[PDB]
Amino acid sequence: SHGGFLSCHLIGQYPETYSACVVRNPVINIASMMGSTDIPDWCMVEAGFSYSSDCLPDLSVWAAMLDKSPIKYAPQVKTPLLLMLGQEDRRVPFKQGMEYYRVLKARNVPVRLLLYPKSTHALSEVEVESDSFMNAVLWLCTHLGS
Amino acid sequence: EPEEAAALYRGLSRQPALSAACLGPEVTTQYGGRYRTVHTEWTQRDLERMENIRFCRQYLVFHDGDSVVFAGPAGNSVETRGELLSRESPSGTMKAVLRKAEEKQFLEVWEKNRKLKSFNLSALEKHGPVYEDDCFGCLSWSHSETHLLYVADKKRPKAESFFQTKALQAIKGDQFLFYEDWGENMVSKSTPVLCVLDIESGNISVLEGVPESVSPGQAFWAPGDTGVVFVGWWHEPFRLGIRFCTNRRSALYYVDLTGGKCELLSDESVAVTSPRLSPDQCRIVYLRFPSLVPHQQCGQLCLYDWYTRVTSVVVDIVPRQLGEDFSGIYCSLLPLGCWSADSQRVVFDSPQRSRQDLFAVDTQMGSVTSLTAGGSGGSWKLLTIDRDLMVVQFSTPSVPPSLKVGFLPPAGKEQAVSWVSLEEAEPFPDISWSIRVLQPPPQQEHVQYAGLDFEAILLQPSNSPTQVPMVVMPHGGPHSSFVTAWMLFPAMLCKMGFAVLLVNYRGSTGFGQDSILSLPGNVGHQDVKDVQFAVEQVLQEEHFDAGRVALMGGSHGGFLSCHLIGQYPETYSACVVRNPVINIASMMGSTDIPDWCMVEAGFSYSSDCLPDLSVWAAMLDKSPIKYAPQVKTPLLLMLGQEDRRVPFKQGMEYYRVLKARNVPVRLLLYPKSTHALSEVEVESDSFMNAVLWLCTHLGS
Amino acid sequence: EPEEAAALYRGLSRQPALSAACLGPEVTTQGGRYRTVHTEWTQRDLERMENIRFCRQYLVFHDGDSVVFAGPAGNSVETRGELLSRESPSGTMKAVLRKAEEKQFLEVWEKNRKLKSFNLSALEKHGPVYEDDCFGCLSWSHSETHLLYVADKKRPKAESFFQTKALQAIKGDQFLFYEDWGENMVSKSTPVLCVLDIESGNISVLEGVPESVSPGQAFWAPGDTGVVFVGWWHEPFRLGIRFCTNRRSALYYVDLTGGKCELLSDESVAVTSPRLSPDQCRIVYLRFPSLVPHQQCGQLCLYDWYTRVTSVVVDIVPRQLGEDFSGIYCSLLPLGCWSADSQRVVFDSPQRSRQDLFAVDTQMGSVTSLTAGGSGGSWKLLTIDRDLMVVQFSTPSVPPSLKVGFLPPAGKEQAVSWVSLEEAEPFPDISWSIRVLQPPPQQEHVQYAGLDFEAILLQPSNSPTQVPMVVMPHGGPHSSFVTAWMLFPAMLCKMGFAVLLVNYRGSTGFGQDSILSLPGNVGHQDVKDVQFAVEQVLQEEHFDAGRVALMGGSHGGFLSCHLIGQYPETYSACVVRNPVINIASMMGSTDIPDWCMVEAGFSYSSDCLPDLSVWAAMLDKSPIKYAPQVKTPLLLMLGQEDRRVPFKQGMEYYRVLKARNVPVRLLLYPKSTHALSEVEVESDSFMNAVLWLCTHLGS
Amino acid sequence: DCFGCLSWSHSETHLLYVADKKRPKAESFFQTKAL
Amino acid sequence: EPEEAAALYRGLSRQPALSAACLGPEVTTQGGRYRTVHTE
Repeated sequence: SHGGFLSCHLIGQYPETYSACVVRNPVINIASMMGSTDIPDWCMVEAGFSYSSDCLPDLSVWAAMLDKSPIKYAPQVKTPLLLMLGQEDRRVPFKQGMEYYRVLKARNVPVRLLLYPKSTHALSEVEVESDSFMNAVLWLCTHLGS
Repeated sequence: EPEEAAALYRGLSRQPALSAACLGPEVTTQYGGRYRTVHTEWTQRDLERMENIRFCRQYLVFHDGDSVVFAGPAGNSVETRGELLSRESPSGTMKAVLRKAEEKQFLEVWEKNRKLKSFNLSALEKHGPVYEDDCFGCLSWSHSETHLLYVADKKRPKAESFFQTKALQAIKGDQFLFYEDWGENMVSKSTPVLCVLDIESGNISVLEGVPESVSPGQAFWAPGDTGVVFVGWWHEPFRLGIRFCTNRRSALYYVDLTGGKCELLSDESVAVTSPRLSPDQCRIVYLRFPSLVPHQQCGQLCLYDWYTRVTSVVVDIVPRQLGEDFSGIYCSLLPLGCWSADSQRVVFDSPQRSRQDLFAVDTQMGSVTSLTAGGSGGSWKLLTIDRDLMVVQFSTPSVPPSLKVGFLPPAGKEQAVSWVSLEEAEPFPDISWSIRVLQPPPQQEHVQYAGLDFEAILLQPSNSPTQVPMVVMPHGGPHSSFVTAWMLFPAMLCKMGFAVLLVNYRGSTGFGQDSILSLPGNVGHQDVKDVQFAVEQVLQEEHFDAGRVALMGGSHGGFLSCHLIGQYPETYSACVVRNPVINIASMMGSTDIPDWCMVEAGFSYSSDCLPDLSVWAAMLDKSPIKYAPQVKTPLLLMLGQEDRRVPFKQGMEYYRVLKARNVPVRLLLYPKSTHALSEVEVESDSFMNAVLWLCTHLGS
Repeated sequence: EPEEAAALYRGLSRQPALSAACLGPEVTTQGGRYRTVHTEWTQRDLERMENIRFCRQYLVFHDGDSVVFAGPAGNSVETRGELLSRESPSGTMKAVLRKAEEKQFLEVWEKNRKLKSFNLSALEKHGPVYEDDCFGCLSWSHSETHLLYVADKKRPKAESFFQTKALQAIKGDQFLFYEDWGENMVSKSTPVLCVLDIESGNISVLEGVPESVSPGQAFWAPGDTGVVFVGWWHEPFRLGIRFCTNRRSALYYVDLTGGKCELLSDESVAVTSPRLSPDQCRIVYLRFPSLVPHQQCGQLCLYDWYTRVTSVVVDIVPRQLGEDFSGIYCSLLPLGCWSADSQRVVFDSPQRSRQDLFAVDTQMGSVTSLTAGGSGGSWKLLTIDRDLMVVQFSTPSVPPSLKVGFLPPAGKEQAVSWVSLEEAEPFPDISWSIRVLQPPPQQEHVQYAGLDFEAILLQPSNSPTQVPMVVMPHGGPHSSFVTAWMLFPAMLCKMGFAVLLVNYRGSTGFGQDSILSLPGNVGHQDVKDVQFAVEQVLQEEHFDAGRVALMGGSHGGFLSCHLIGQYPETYSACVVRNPVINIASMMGSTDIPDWCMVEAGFSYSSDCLPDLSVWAAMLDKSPIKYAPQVKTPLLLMLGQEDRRVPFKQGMEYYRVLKARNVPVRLLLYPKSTHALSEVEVESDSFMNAVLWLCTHLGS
Repeated sequence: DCFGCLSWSHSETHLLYVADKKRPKAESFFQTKAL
Repeated sequence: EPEEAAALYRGLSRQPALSAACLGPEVTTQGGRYRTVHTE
């Protein structure tokens, strides 16, 4: 999630350092995630603005949010990526990872997407947790080695 | 009273609606004279179990040459259940029905009074579920009546988990992969394929030769049963919604049964649709759209000669108005039977201003003749034509749909057509409807296109009392129109004492190509002023209370209503919207048609698009959430969870803003509903809630 | 090979069967006239393993006295959910009842739309609606403003003693015993008559029915002043009415306002099927004078509504009346039987081994046969309305067909012209014949002398000296084999077998004297009759006497057990379904205990107690006595959920045979009744039987 | 964890917990009644 | 009254019934020893 956030920055700004990446429910666009989320005050505080009940869009606020999003460095990514998302997520919508996947796919870079029809932010089910861990292990073993 | 309105809604909802009609084989008698049978399918709403029921009816037509001597019923209505597809043989002896009865799908062949064959498609394990939608689904008979052709979902490899236990060829870890679907109302419809079934031996074959980057649909057998001609839709780099959009890349392909590469029968740079074969199996006619910017526009009628392999244009784009009765082709789908007996004329229908008429075009020399001109109005619709016998339906705002048959006269006398009724409908004599033409003032006139005007439809009670409340509603689209057809809700509102206004602003279909290309770029400040001008002009007529005006909308109508109540707070006293668009900027990321917002905002859409700060500024300027603080009108909201076109978070943001502003609002949320809100229970609930909301704030 | 047999069965089971037919309203043109015929068909579908029902419609052009043209007017439309259906007398509206947990809805249709729909479950006025033929009905009022039907009576709510309630049901009566009517009538204890008002939707249950009777087959009285119904006595006990006509019944008439009912017939006998005249002045019904046999000759009784006089039209035929009539053996009259003149009644009944159509004049009391002559065949009257008759025809070589005709005036009814509507493709490799057999004087009955019987023989037409034969006697024991279309005898004749159908003494269609002969001495007379028939058939030098098998069911299984017990070396194989093995043990557990007493020769009474002589006679009649001498292969097929004949009889027979080390194969179907009518179990049983016969005899 | 609890009284005669609030019953306009 | 009988039956049925019992392994301490009994 938020670590995935950091991950989406790390391959964006330092393309040649890392050889693989695995993220779960990342944050891609802060500006879009503001409207469809259960904690809108997380966006303002992290971006540097003060949250209030009466809040309306502003061009400066939108510019600040779009400056810090990891989707800005998307065209420079060249690392293989594995995405894992769940539909029934209220903390972070699954459309952020979908937008990142679309942008990367349009650039012809390897990427693998997994989508769980009934899963929350935690992905805390015995079947899905084991499946995701096995997929991550196989991906890391394949792209790096034994 | 709520009980009075519930009884009124129950009475108006029992009118059946016609779905399809077909003509049977011709039978001659020993004494003399011939007759035919017409099979019609109707649908109705039943509130006792809250379901849509479908039934079939038969009619009998006695004709002597080129005139209809007699017409009557031939039985009772028979209710059917669980029938997906049906197609009668070209000769008429056999009928193929695809039905569902966990659930499984069966393909059945009927001849006379017995069922010859039945095939279980699930057990044979050759493909997936069969497509039954209009855009892809089809069921075609071979010219020898020995094979069947349909479209089915492609089969996916089996999958399993890493920890599955086996008793002592499925790939492991791939059971949660992502497969893209086509969008709204097309869930889990990733990739279709063409399947051919042999009636004699019951063998299913999946054709090979379709390009790997296209999806096939609307396939039909080539002349001589040598191959299959289909329409391929491009699905790379990713798919876009096709529910109400005709601007998706397409091409015409012809493939062989043996295999090999597929040929191209049309240009691949534009969109084509609806290929129809001539009864003499020598020519093909189809619809071609020259641009991909708008989601609805004028089309062209293209002709392809099979043996000569030369393509020509029959009907071309109409800029403003060609003649006094024709304005262009705005129908995406041609009727299943359109060719005449001579195989030289094509019969179709398309809106013309606020009407809908039937047109016939000569293929040898492009000339369009209107079959139904003059009169007060009405909306005709063609259902089928076979051996110069046309079956049509007719309705107005005052009468429910009817049924009629007629004979197409020879060339040069097509204006004189005699219609014989088959099933009349009882009219409502207390509803009056009229058409008013409106000219925009010079200040709000487009620079590129000048002289354009629009119009509206006014529904008022005949029993005139000095104070009549009004309800104003603009259409969705934004490339769509109101024709003078039968609409349930405007009829119900006019029976409670209201007067209804239906505005067709600039940008609607049926007025020419120049009206289509005017709304792109400038959305949110041109049509709003047009609607306001219409409302202001109508109020000059007496017996209209200016203090009681309500507003109704949906989707793009919700967009217009949000803009109207944000810009003119004091005019309207109540507003009802369904699934509105509130923030264009946020809707860009989460939607199945991302090109719509870009095109409407004035920016060209391209793949691999990147956000730009200039683009976001323009999008936020046209959104109706900008005028949210200065809103003081009671509002009713209606939303659905399972909506792929317009997410339900937009209405929630608007609701939160208005709630923080301490403004009386009401929110109704349907846990399982798409953009249509078409389920009987939810539709009745929403209509009843809207009626009870409008009566309280305005009056009885 | 099993594949060939499966393919042949799949081919033969593709023939649809006709269920009902009705005539629509008359339409005139500017000056020919025509009308429509609506027919209901049913068929077996092995892919879904279900019986499918569909509707078809035909079109008839007539000049008034003759049929000019007739042809189809559409395609076949499959329906699902309809239980009852009835068209208005004028033909405008139609009333349907359908099920869709599941609930029942009553729908009223007009033209191309559904006028009304009522949810009978929600009103909570009665229970489920009766859809059977015994009690079920659906009648329109003459004014076409009310509807009448029969529904289960409502029971008080029940509750347990330990029930928790949030901070009018009796506690402890949720497990009481309610007596049902018997086989195929589970949870059908007591019905009531319900009237529905279409205009307002009210439902009212009539009052005035006697508390000791069950009403059924009700129809509106002339003038819509009341309801005329048939009451069945259900005290002290309830006896099964399935395939039984010897049940006490009476005709009653009750007003709508609510009052004491009246009697329109004698209460000491059985009556059935009241039918009202088109001019609403006369009623005809079937009367059975005795309650000893379960099937017998009836008589036609006429009642005049205004003069209140009862008379007899058709009387009981002892042996034979004329040469074409032998009495009335049909329990149910057709829904439309009266002619336009309201002076003649048309019905169908079996005569010897063939079924024919008869017209009877109400005044003169003379019976005329419309379909006399010819080689054979079975006719069945589906409907008559305004002198237009829709009938069905079939033989052992052809599947059922459909025909229409006009009833000619009085005195010229022999010349009837039939116009075909839907022909059926014949099978030209099947030959069928009728052979008349006279019993020898040694086994001739004492009271009745000169009685003979006859059999039906099916053989391949193409003659190739070694042809296996299969013998099957009918059930009943008061039932008959007619020359109609039967699926299994046709299947057997296509595999090289020759089938013999035996109608022994005691079967219907031969007179009242033949029926009364079998009571009192069942077990030795019919066995000897069947054996004599088999020997006489085998006398000809065309069949192989070494290879003879047999089939049976219910009473046929009883006869087959007796035959293999008494003549062990004659037959090489045997297939039996739901047999009767021990009458004495059957007495305790059965829904028709009077059958055992009547067949054994003792009068049945409600106050019945065991006696040693009665049990000794019952054990003497039973075939279990001859079990130790059986040496033939045997196949048993039983249904666990059977009320008519418990499967413990077949189990005891199986155990006795198993202890003796004789080959035997047993199949038990857990959820099937006495009929074994489900598609899956029926196909499985037929395939098992044909494979067993092929294995133990040959190809 | 945030809302849920189960508490014993000191006298050990009463129990305290937290439960969802009850909402009024609702129905549709076209509902048939057992009259 | 039915209520009194129902209450008395509810009171009398509260008594449990012993289905099974078994003995566990022996444990010694630094110097008594003990063991456990598991009852169903």
